[PDB]
Amino acid sequence: MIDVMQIQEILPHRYPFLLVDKITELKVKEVVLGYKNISISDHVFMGHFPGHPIYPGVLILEGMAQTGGVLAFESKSKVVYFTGIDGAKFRNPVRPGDRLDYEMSVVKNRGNMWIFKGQAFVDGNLVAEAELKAMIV
Amino acid sequence: MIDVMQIQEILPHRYPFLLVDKITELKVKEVVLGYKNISISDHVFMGHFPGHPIYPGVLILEGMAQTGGVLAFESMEKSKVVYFTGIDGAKFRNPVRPGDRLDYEMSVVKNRGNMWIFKGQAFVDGNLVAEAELKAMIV
Amino acid sequence: MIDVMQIQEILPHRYPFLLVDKITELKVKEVVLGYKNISISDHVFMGHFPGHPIYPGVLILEGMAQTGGVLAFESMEPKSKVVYFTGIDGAKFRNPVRPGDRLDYEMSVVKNRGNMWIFKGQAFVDGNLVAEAELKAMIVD
Amino acid sequence: MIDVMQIQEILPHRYPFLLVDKITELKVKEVVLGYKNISISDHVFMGHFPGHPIYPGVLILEGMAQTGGVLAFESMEKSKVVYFTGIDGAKFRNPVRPGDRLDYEMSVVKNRGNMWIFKGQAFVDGNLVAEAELKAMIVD
Amino acid sequence: MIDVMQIQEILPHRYPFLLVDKITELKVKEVVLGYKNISISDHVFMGHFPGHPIYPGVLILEGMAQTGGVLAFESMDPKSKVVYFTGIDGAKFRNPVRPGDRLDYEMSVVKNRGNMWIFKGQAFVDGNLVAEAELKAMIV
Amino acid sequence: MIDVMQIQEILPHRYPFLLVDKITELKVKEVVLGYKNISISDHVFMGHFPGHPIYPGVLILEGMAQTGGVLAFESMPKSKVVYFTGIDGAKFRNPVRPGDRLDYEMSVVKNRGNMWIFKGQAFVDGNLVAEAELKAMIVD
Repeated sequence: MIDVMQIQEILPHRYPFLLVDKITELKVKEVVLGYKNISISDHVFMGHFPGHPIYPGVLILEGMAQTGGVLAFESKSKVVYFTGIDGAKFRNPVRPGDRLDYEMSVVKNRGNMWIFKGQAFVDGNLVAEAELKAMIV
Repeated sequence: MIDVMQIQEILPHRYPFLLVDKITELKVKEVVLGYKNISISDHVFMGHFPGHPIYPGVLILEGMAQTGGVLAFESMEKSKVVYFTGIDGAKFRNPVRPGDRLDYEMSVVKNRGNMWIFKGQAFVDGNLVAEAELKAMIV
Repeated sequence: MIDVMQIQEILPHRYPFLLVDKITELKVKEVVLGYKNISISDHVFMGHFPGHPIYPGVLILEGMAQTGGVLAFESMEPKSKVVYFTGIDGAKFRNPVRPGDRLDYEMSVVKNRGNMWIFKGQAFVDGNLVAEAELKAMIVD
Repeated sequence: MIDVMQIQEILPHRYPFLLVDKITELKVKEVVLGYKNISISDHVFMGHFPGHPIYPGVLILEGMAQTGGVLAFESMEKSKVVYFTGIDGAKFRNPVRPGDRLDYEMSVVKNRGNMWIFKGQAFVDGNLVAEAELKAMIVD
Repeated sequence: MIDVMQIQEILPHRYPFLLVDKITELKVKEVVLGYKNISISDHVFMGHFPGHPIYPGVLILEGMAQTGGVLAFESMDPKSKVVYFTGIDGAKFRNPVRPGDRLDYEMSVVKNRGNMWIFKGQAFVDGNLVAEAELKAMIV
Repeated sequence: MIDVMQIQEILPHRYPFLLVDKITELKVKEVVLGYKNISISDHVFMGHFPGHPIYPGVLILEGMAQTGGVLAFESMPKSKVVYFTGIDGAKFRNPVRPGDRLDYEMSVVKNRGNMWIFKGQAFVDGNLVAEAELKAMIVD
């Protein structure tokens, strides 16, 4: 498991595009679990619907991708490029107050290429899912 | 189970100074429970310590205050204002960090006409992180 | 066709998550062309790589999506319906998009069935494909 | 008698949570005077009241605290941290508005090894706007 | 004698491009005095020189312009029109403006002809000229 | 020819006050061409007119100035600063709006030791939208 300053020692992403607050579980070459707290203190809600705050779907995918990034990196001067997303589905809205849980499993690993099954939850409710393809450089 | 759209119907506070994400429990004239999610997506961490994100204690107080605002407002048999004129015995126990759910508890210790006194506490996973008594008014 | 103030009349999106600056072409029920100007004035580059500004791929998807929104809202038989994108498929990122780039969106309708829309989307910079995806949307009241 | 950059040369606080613009007077182990310019160019007013800009009281406290931080750090003779662990008898008098120069005054009432107790006051044109007793720790 | 809330009843400008905090004096068709508080709370310092906060000269010109806007709007007998600044001449920048400074604007009418206004503008800190320019405007 | 991280090695300006995205042509001691992409992603539109995004004229001047900065820095062999002390005959023609590419053009009309005079013009699809004469000096 891994806190945000540690994440930041691994991923190059910084505010305002760092979308993982904490990694709770990490099994090398296998699976990673982490989350992002969602709050109206978040600048996105200013414009992702005045009077109706909804966490943008595409940012959930980015959060998944970033969590997968750390899993990749743990399995460190080089880069993790996500070149593909497939079968992405959004289920329910994510709102201020939700803890957005990310789950990322390795489906395939071949030299420098990684394929993940990713899912996002809020209170055990699936909200998003997708298969992400990554490359390392 | 009272969300931000509805909190903003009650408080005039807006982003970037709305410090309550949800109110979970509200017993009129008595107690209010609510919380804020703490995330690195919060601009305060940009400056409240590069390479060392810590939620500023003073904002915990303000969140407490805002929660108490809601209780105050939702307890008048509309348009008045809730002015917090005092804070006492404020104590900061442990750091609040990105990833924490910051839980507020505000109980009314005294109420007389338009004056309210609150016992306030903030928690993360059942761990006291802040406390204070808050004095409020009405217009 | 449509400038930013007009898009804002159709789309509910506002800054900081309005990712279309202009719609240049719009043929109802068929195809929409629009773009976003990419500049270091953009807050994303603060954190999407200090000393290495790269436009986040996921945001290119959302710009495609917002363009397609406009097309949909212009494409049935009133207003306040909402257009929810429920799926994205075969999304591919080709080349980095950088400050200075005009990011060109193209969205064509591949299927339309009552309240369901399916788009082929592509984004370009000087005629170079940078991203593509199939977007599924549901338009509901 | 010090300016913003020198201040950053001392506190680790940065924008958008650096609430002191300038320190006007500094007597070691004794008292510190500094101020913050208040302007609608400040992000806080966007949300601390659409159509009614009021500088949040708690930010006045933090500005006092930061000023006291400098005084604490200046009584050295490097790298330690200044933790404010308590605030008491904090009272807010008048609203602080865009256009105000917010004057901080911080005196040491007690000093005990690594613990400091300050009387803090904030002014706008010589009008008391806030006050409190601030308790500070100071560790490696 | 006019503050921010009132300023905004007149100017359409909003944060983060509202560069007047207060108007201290206004004599119709003649002169306007107002100012902006400069503080590191201001986002411009983030990038107008990390480790060296300098208030951009062009923003001083804009603040002058905005203050003249108020004077123009106030001196007029319809109601809602717009004040378009079409020109700036002999603009000179003298001294740096830094966090902590009160930036004083002064705008005098040198010419007025129907819907055209020409202003002599000056900006000060502590009575030191920091910028000046002649600004031409048109009401629409 | 000069990309945005090249600009930043040269200019000290950073976001949110770096107003050049690219330099397309640079002839030493003669002329520089570069541009800025204008988008509603830009925070200025938040406040430079709710419901009516218009790129502030004074910021066009600053973009011109920054572009001329690079030219100057590229045309003499160390580190020093480029201070713009004057702007003259500045004229604003048409509004600049989200979606426009804002084209800068800076020619040297005079050069004497440490002093530069530029003729500057800004274009959007070949239409002049602003122009001015910029005076600059180079210091420690």
